[PDB]
Amino acid sequence: SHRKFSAPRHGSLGFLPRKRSSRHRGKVKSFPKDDPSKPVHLTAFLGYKAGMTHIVREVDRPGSKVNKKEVVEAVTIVETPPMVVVGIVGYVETPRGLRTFKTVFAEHISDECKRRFYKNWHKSKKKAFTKYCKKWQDDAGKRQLDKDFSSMKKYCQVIRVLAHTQMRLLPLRQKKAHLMEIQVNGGTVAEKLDWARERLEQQVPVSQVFGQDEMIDVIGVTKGKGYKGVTSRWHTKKLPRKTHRGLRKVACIGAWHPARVAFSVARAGQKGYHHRTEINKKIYKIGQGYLIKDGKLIKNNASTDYDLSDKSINPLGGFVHYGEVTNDFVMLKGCVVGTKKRVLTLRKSLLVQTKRRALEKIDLKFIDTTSKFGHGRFQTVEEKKAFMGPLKKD
RNA sequence: GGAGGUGGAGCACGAGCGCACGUGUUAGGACCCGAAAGAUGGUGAACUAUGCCUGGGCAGGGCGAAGCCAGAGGAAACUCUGGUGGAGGUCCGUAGCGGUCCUGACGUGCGAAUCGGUCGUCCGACCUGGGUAUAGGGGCGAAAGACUAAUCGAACCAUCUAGUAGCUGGUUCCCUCCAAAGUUUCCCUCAGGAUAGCUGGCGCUCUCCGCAGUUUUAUCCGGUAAAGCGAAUGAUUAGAGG
RNA sequence: AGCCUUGAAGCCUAGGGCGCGGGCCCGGGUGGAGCCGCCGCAGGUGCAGAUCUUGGUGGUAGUAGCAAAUAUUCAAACGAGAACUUUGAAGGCCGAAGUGGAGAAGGGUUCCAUGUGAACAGCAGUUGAACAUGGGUCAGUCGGUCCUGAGAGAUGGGCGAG
RNA sequence: CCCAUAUCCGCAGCAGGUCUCCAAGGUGAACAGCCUCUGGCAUGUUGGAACAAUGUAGGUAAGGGAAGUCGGCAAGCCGG
RNA sequence: UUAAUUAAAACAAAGCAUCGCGAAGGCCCGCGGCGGGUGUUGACGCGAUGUGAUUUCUGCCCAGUGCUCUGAAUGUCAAAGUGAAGAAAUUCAAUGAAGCGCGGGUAAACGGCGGGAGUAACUAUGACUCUCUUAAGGUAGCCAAAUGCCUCGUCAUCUAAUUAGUGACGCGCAUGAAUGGAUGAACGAGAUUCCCACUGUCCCUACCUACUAUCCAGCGAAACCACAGCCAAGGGAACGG
RNA sequence: ACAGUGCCAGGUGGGGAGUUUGACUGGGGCGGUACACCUGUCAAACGGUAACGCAGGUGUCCUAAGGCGAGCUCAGGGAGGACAGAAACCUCCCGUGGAGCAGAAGGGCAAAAGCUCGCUUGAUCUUGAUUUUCAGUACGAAUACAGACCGUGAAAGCGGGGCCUCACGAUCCUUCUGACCUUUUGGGUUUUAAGCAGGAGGUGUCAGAAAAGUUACCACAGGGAUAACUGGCUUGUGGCGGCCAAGCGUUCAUAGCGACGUCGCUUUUUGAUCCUUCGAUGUCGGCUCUUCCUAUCAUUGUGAAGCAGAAUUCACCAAGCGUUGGAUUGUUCACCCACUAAUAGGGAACGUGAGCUGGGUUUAGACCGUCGUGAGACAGGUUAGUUUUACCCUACUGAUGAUGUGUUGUUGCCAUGGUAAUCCUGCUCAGUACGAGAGGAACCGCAGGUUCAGACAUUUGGUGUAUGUGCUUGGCUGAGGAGCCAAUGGGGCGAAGCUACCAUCUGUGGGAUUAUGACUGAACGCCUCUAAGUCAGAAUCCCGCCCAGGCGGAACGAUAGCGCCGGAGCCUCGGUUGGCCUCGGAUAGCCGGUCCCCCGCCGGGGUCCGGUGCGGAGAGCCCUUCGUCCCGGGAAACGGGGCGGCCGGAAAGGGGGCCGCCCUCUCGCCCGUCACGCACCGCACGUUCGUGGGGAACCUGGCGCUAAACCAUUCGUAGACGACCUGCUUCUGGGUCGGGGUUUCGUACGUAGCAGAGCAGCUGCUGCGAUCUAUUGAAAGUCAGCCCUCGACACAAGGGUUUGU
Ligand SMILES: [Mg+2]
Ligand SMILES: [Mg+2]
Ligand SMILES: [Mg+2]
Ligand SMILES: [Mg+2]
Ligand SMILES: [Mg+2]
Ligand SMILES: [Mg+2]
Ligand SMILES: [Mg+2]
Ligand SMILES: [Mg+2]
Ligand SMILES: [Mg+2]
Ligand SMILES: [Mg+2]
Ligand SMILES: [Mg+2]
Ligand SMILES: [Mg+2]
Ligand SMILES: [Mg+2]
Ligand SMILES: [Mg+2]
Ligand SMILES: [Mg+2]
Ligand SMILES: [Mg+2]
Ligand SMILES: [Mg+2]
Ligand SMILES: [Mg+2]
Ligand SMILES: [Mg+2]
Ligand SMILES: [Mg+2]
Ligand SMILES: [Mg+2]
Ligand SMILES: [Mg+2]
Ligand SMILES: [Mg+2]
Ligand SMILES: [Mg+2]
Ligand SMILES: [Mg+2]
Ligand SMILES: [Mg+2]
Ligand SMILES: [Mg+2]
Ligand SMILES: [Mg+2]
Ligand SMILES: [Mg+2]
Ligand SMILES: [Mg+2]
Ligand SMILES: [Mg+2]
Ligand SMILES: [Mg+2]
Ligand SMILES: [Mg+2]
Ligand SMILES: [Mg+2]
Ligand SMILES: [Mg+2]
Ligand SMILES: [Mg+2]
Ligand SMILES: [Mg+2]
Ligand SMILES: [Mg+2]
Ligand SMILES: [Mg+2]
Ligand SMILES: [Mg+2]
Ligand SMILES: [Mg+2]
Ligand SMILES: [Mg+2]
Ligand SMILES: [Mg+2]
Ligand SMILES: [Mg+2]
Ligand SMILES: [Mg+2]
Ligand SMILES: [Mg+2]
Ligand SMILES: [Mg+2]
Ligand SMILES: [Mg+2]
Ligand SMILES: [Mg+2]
Ligand SMILES: [Mg+2]
Ligand SMILES: [Mg+2]
Ligand SMILES: [Mg+2]
Ligand SMILES: [Mg+2]
Ligand SMILES: [Mg+2]
Ligand SMILES: [Mg+2]
Ligand SMILES: [Mg+2]
Ligand SMILES: [Mg+2]
Ligand SMILES: [Mg+2]
Ligand SMILES: [Mg+2]
Ligand SMILES: [Mg+2]
Ligand SMILES: [Mg+2]
Ligand SMILES: [Mg+2]
Ligand SMILES: [Mg+2]
Ligand SMILES: [Mg+2]
Ligand SMILES: [Mg+2]
Ligand SMILES: [Mg+2]
Ligand SMILES: [Mg+2]
Ligand SMILES: [Mg+2]
Ligand SMILES: [Mg+2]
Ligand SMILES: [Mg+2]
Ligand SMILES: [Mg+2]
Ligand SMILES: [Mg+2]
Ligand SMILES: [Mg+2]
Ligand SMILES: [Mg+2]
Ligand SMILES: [Mg+2]
Ligand SMILES: [Mg+2]
Ligand SMILES: [Mg+2]
Ligand SMILES: [Mg+2]
Ligand SMILES: [Mg+2]
Ligand SMILES: [Mg+2]
Ligand SMILES: [Mg+2]
Ligand SMILES: [Mg+2]
Ligand SMILES: [Mg+2]
Ligand SMILES: [Mg+2]
Ligand SMILES: [Mg+2]
Ligand SMILES: [Mg+2]
Ligand SMILES: [Mg+2]
Ligand SMILES: [Mg+2]
Repeated sequence: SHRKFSAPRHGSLGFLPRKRSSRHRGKVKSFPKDDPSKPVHLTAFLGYKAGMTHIVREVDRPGSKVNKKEVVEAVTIVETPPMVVVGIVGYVETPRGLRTFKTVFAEHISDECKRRFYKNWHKSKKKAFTKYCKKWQDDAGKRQLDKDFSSMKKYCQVIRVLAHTQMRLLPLRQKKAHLMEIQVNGGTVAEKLDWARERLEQQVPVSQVFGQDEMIDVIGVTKGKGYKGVTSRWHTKKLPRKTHRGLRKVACIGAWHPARVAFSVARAGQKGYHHRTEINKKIYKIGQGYLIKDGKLIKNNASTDYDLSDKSINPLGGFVHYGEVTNDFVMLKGCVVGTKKRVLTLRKSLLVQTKRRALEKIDLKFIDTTSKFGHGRFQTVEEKKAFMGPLKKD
């Protein structure tokens, strides 16, 4: 018989199966559709979730209750040291879909990238690309590369660059770089290859990919949470306290007929560590990394037009469980998937951004840099010392 | 003794007895296993029920009965106030005894009734050891058909006894031939029998005229289909002429 | 005038065959002492079942489980072997209505010494209330013994087939 | 000799049952509970490593305060 | 108090009221007797019942069924005895124990305790009247009560809203007087309603601890099993592995 | 002389014993009797034929209503006759039975079978046969006779009951009647008793026991032959929907409704039935959770109104998304309160008890009412009443993994499967359109929210055994200090982590189209959204975005006794027995040339000419194999065979053609001349693709390569275990300790104090004293999963198992 009172089902069947992701680094499932009339540009990037904070800005929203007024907004800090292009991969459109046509690699590949090619770097002899790299040094090999580059011009329709991160500049334990294809959108196929060929072994800073006030998508793997029951995995109603044999369950997992449990019924199992794509996360700031100019370390990348204090984005005591952000970073509005240190794929939007929220221009008045390791109450150590005064340590 | 009818499991020139084999029906344990029951004679009150005999046991508190002392009041009766006193099938509560709820634990348990918290009572119609008495259509019951050795709306043990079962289950090698019925009547008959029918087997009396789930030719029988209702019975519409 | 220690019955056999079949024959192996053909006689004479009887074995399955009562750690000794035995030292618990010291009923040698580590003690054990070989309970005065208790129970007598 | 979370009865070294005697300090009304001395024991028929779900047993919870449920069941408040 | 699903409103109880009995007796046991229990007793006792403290009250009915009392006045009435017929067996008559019939008593014995119509100067009711009628025709009380079908009765109160609760009403299917009626302090691990307080019961879930589960070494069962084990429809012993 | 006892006799005697307490039956019970009979019908023209089928009857009645004879004629009607009339009695006429014959009905009957008289007892005695039911038994009833006695009639005759079809009863026992009856046991007489034959006493459950209840304290043997669920057939009832059109709607049938009638659909109602299940399918409701239907309440896109606007009603495509919080009740159902866009209706074994709960129903205790003598009963109330098992298979959820790609790794494609966003409010439009007024919109834009989904912890909150740091109770270590125990002693605050619409962030684009509105346009000289053709078109659908990623591919790196190129054989697996190396397409039209003309980066259009049952044909084309020899003739000579280079190929990429070479042949093809070869004596598996695929090996030359994976260790971005993410010598690495930062609590011990309420002792001093001030934002902790050090210390160049085209 029909269920007495209507109610929406718990959870979305569009995110099934609720299993551990097969990839740790978020995969770009769909790159932006190429527009041949735009200049050659890259469409994605890799960053690492440093941590969260909040900022003060004045909203510019005509007809809104917060028009001309200051608001406090949470933001996620993603460290984005420049990537290094090391290879090109070309694709051919076939009636069975894009097929990898040809891959070319640069002559020199840093050991961070090579670590990606091994399961035990300690035990290996580091022989990767030791014989390929010779193709760039002899006339017979060189004449074979430009033919490979010429073939990719005749036949390939999609061009991507194999860029990798620079793990030596991060505060992390890992030394193995994250390597990913990035589609080269823009001009003709020939213009894509000349642009990509010129940038082999070169560095591509995040600013060259993304801009201020741009809406982007973050792709990553959520925080794993292990085996979970239906109450926590699916958010079903807890049964009454009197229930015998447990109340953190779904009471009826199906009807007599069909004589099977259906795929649409909440069950226990893995929670978290799911691949997810989130869209429309606005870029609030592309902060510049530390520079040594005239013997001085310039690090006031957390200063604003309305706050001239020389402080970095790092909070007192550093980003908890992450470290210190000393490279370029992207300040995203809101929260993103993953743990601290999680590698996050930054991708340009697949949509046309014509909305007041999407077009709004961000102007920061303040960036909170108090300690997150507790209830921090000082923005800077200079401010803390001036308030507290001398201590017994002094 | 005769004549003529009628009842008999008769005579009318024997066919029986003895033995053996088969089949069928029965009486017996009765093809095998299966009741709930009933009867006789015995063993149990080490559990529990109840009476009796002789022993043991039950913190700390609350309330504050009668009696008594003092002070005040009063003409008397007596009254008021403060103490003392320590009653009670009295109250909170431990040991003990019990077992309300969680409808908790457990539910192939630690346990064939237990465990946790929470609970009832806790000087009495109180709790308990041992001795002793009541024994099965009997006991004992502050009464629930309770208890009477994990057994109780009649214990347990052996025998009668292989109790009876129109009811359930089973019923053991091969080939060959033939091959049903669920219908009639009677039955406290309706899940069963007896009875006729349907089957099989053994033959025997003949044969190389008789018979037939058939037609033909003759000849009867019938009251359904249809038809009729300006024909009987019954029902029924409309005008018309007297 | 059957077969048989020059190998009976039984049992096994990707051996050769026979018969529509019930079955049977022969070859090979194992076995070690009896057995079969034909004419008759006799029967406690043929199994797939009966929640059949008795015995054996599976999958489940190296699975459920070995979770009630706060708790162990260090060093050494013996030893083939040590989370579990002994000693020493720590840290804990029962907390005088005890996890202390003694009895009644019941048990019946479980008591004590030495030995074993087969089986048992639902892991292990160098240990045990297990197994083995030997010991151990001393009374005028502590109980029984005697008294009578509720009660049981002869004789006389009565009843009674007994 | 045991006299009982192992010498007895429950098939067993069974969280059950089974009659008694003696009875320290502190707190406290107290043979209550909590800690300790005398005496006793080795966590109750095993250990190691983890710290998922679901349990069993304990706790805490903003704002509301029975709207839950057959029912305030459960817990909670009160407490000398 | 139902050991082991019911702890209760059930049982008991003091109180109350009946009933039998003066011992060669009442009540009871026993196969049996100069047998036995009450009874080491004696009506302020023993035996058999009902109700269930106190308070207040306990109405009418003896026709029915019981129980009980009186009996030669006296219908029926066994054996035995008496008389007559007959050869006797036998038959017939007369007589007439208890018990039944007959007549009283008795309900704190089992139990029971009506129907129809008309009627007051608006309407409604109908104190009043008529009538049929039984052994009485339900009195004092009480009630949609643990008792009322219709029924979630009607009115009021309690809520925003109440098949719940409480107070009223009462032609009450089918209330009612020791088959006890009405009450009422204290008491209840008894049933029910509301309120304050409290709170994770809930909105709406989260986190933490211990023991498991978990993995490992050792050790290690049991239930159950035709063969088994992916579905849709079909047909089919009318829902197929 | 009674109590008393022994033995008989009568009464009483559920205290106790034994036993019974029918059958049929759309379950049983209650109700009926279809249980023994009879008539009509069913019944299908012999007979027979069932149902709790239909319409009825029977357990009697008759001294005549039996028997005979005779004589008459009935119901009804018409017409006449004093009282007399509708109806009394008399008369005449008609009268086929329309009357009567005991009764139910059917049949039969007119000088009779009816009515009336006269005489009577054939309703008597007796043996057989027969018919009906049937078994060819009994009874009952009936039919023909036969033998006696009779009645009646003049007689023929008729009659042994009723005009025919019903009206009834075994054995045993009792009673009566009959005989010059038999027996009555050793004989005789006599009473008695028993026999034989015929009646009666009765069994209606009628082929014939002698028979009351209750069980909820219940029991056994069974039954799915049989009820209480689901399911199945059916669909009366319930629900929903059409058709006709009398009316309603002021007018007007059909905007919206719709009588009298009628046709359907559904199985979310109840029935009917009894097919499955009684060696058990857990029986109401709620809770929880998913899914599906549409008969659509809301929302999107629409059509019609008795649509001015607003509001509403009818209808279409339509199930994408929603459809709520509560008081009373066990409730389903209902009723109300409140909010809402709306508060639609249903299925899934009346979804869902090894998912729960157990309020109700439905055991055992107990109360009330009614009923019963009672035990007891009650779709009447009330209260208390044990909810068992998963470790098996599958399904499902997650986790390792498996084939096979030579091994291994990085980066990737996507076949397939899933899939998602949703509704409302405010502002503006606008007090505008519309409207007399009242009232009163909409599209575009802007700002928010609801429901849902996916995350996340900067902030606020929650937790907190960091057992971090204070406070604090009882006890314990002689005290101080420092601590511990009280199953987390209690409590304040609290890091990290986890976590809350209880904080924060984010949630998207196309295509074909449905309904509908249209274009052009015939059919059908007009018209027409339709017939051919064409356009716009949506919470629908499909795709995208997003989640997974195949016994599915790809590119690229590195490849340890192994890779590449260049002899005999041996095993094993099979199949096969020439090749076609390509326009695009139309089919009411095609193909090939022609370029002479027009365009274009040699190709397109035109013209012109040829073919078209395609012959520049798949009905086709190419290749064709017996070999060699001698010498001729045609054909080649621009020729055949054999090492270096350049154009060219990517959807799954060419051992094609062409330029050189140094060579090598004038033989290859056709027709002839000339002979030869194992000619194996008629015969199968012959004849290739075939140096086929795969596997071991054995060689024998050249050119080349010297890896990873897994374990172990470590990490914590991960986690039940596996798995997953990481590190393991660049004078560099991680580790440990130390230091610094951050952060929590809140100011340490000691020491000093002329601070301290007081008290004690000594003559102002010294003691005891909770607490107070300074030292002292002090002390203590702080990554175990916080940040930075490069200070100290050691360690680190390792170990095991595998893998080859
Ligand atoms: Mg619904
Ligand atoms: Mg429960
Ligand atoms: Mg923080
Ligand atoms: Mg016979
Ligand atoms: Mg026999
Ligand atoms: Mg009997
Ligand atoms: Mg005793
Ligand atoms: Mg008391
Ligand atoms: Mg008390
Ligand atoms: Mg329980
Ligand atoms: Mg369990
Ligand atoms: Mg007593
Ligand atoms: Mg007795
Ligand atoms: Mg009873
Ligand atoms: Mg037998
Ligand atoms: Mg037997
Ligand atoms: Mg039978
Ligand atoms: Mg009979
Ligand atoms: Mg049968
Ligand atoms: Mg006929
Ligand atoms: Mg006809
Ligand atoms: Mg074999
Ligand atoms: Mg021998
Ligand atoms: Mg024998
Ligand atoms: Mg067998
Ligand atoms: Mg295990
Ligand atoms: Mg244990
Ligand atoms: Mg002791
Ligand atoms: Mg001792
Ligand atoms: Mg062991
Ligand atoms: Mg010993
Ligand atoms: Mg004696
Ligand atoms: Mg423990
Ligand atoms: Mg231990
Ligand atoms: Mg033990
Ligand atoms: Mg709260
Ligand atoms: Mg609060
Ligand atoms: Mg409520
Ligand atoms: Mg509710
Ligand atoms: Mg409570
Ligand atoms: Mg009980
Ligand atoms: Mg109980
Ligand atoms: Mg009485
Ligand atoms: Mg009275
Ligand atoms: Mg009377
Ligand atoms: Mg009455
Ligand atoms: Mg009254
Ligand atoms: Mg009252
Ligand atoms: Mg009331
Ligand atoms: Mg309420
Ligand atoms: Mg009464
Ligand atoms: Mg193990
Ligand atoms: Mg099956
Ligand atoms: Mg009696
Ligand atoms: Mg009886
Ligand atoms: Mg019957
Ligand atoms: Mg016929
Ligand atoms: Mg005549
Ligand atoms: Mg005659
Ligand atoms: Mg006659
Ligand atoms: Mg004589
Ligand atoms: Mg009962
Ligand atoms: Mg019943
Ligand atoms: Mg059936
Ligand atoms: Mg049904
Ligand atoms: Mg009209
Ligand atoms: Mg049938
Ligand atoms: Mg079954
Ligand atoms: Mg089931
Ligand atoms: Mg079952
Ligand atoms: Mg529709
Ligand atoms: Mg159901
Ligand atoms: Mg189920
Ligand atoms: Mg259940
Ligand atoms: Mg209940
Ligand atoms: Mg009951
Ligand atoms: Mg009565
Ligand atoms: Mg206007
Ligand atoms: Mg927080
Ligand atoms: Mg926190
Ligand atoms: Mg101290
Ligand atoms: Mg303790
Ligand atoms: Mg706190
Ligand atoms: Mg906090
Ligand atoms: Mg159209
Ligand atoms: Mg279109
Ligand atoms: Mg469109
Ligand atoms: Mg071949």
